[PDB]
Amino acid sequence: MNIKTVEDLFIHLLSDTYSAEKQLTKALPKLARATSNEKLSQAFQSHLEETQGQIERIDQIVESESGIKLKRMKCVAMEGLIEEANEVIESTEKNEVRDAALIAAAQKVEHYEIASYGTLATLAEQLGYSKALKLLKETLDEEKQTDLKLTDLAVSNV
Amino acid sequence: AMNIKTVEDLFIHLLSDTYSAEKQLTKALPKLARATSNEKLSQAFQSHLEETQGQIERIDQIVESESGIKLKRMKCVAMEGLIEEANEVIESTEKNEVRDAALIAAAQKVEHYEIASYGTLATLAEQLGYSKALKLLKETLDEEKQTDLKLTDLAVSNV
Ligand SMILES: [Mg+2]
Ligand SMILES: [Mg+2]
Ligand SMILES: [Mg+2]
Ligand SMILES: [Mg+2]
Repeated sequence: MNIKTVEDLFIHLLSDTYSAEKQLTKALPKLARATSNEKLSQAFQSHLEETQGQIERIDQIVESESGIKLKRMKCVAMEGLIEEANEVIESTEKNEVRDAALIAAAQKVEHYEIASYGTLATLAEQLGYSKALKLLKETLDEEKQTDLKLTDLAVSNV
Repeated sequence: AMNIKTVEDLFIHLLSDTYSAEKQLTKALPKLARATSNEKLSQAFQSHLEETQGQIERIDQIVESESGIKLKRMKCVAMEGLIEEANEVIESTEKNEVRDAALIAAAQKVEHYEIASYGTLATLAEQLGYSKALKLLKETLDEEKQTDLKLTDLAVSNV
């Protein structure tokens, strides 16, 4: 993290979010397998497909602006969120308690992303990145809908 | 490490995690308030501290409201990492609007970690029939969403 300008901050956070999404796609298959509820399992599989589209949006964002260039880095916060989900799996039997706990872990993941994309959209707008702003808002709305979905599942987990 | 056999245990685990997260956050907020030269953001950080104080008191009230809600001493590692990131922001920037932007971002990741946690706690409280916890948790949740919104206002106002 070496950041002097708003443009450097945008690149830094976009690079972070990019790493977070790639990590999350690696983890989602196991989350889908670890759940006993098939509706929740399919929500994890749907969320994987959506995350693929979101990573594609980042590529398009990079293409859209000269001097947007991603840095290779590991998003450590996402790394820890994913490990906490894996600790849930390790600490439970495959039942409705695991399900409740996996939804909770995944909503922290989604909320980390909701924050990140909200910030990215604000900064894109500030920097005059019009195409990027459009694409970032598309992801942000999807992240919000996924979280809502997960809440509906947590509530009908009774 | 964690051991969760029942919905009751899960709720205790997460309540305990959140309680640690809030205590850690109060330790961090004073430095965040000093680290910004923008007065409005500085004020938001001091307001957030006083608000978090009241949120910890709600958790004590939640704990008194139901027997067999007993908190476990644990360190919330996610909040620890989010606070570490805010501190790295301070060391990696000059004291200016760029720092402010980056601190607001770090603080919104904190708020959203708490929005998620409280949303889950309110769900499980309802399921468990902890009526008093439910209203307390919903109150904190509402405040957390307002704080995130105030921070968005400041993010956009940093232009
Ligand atoms: Mg995503
Ligand atoms: Mg997501
Ligand atoms: Mg709080
Ligand atoms: Mg908070």
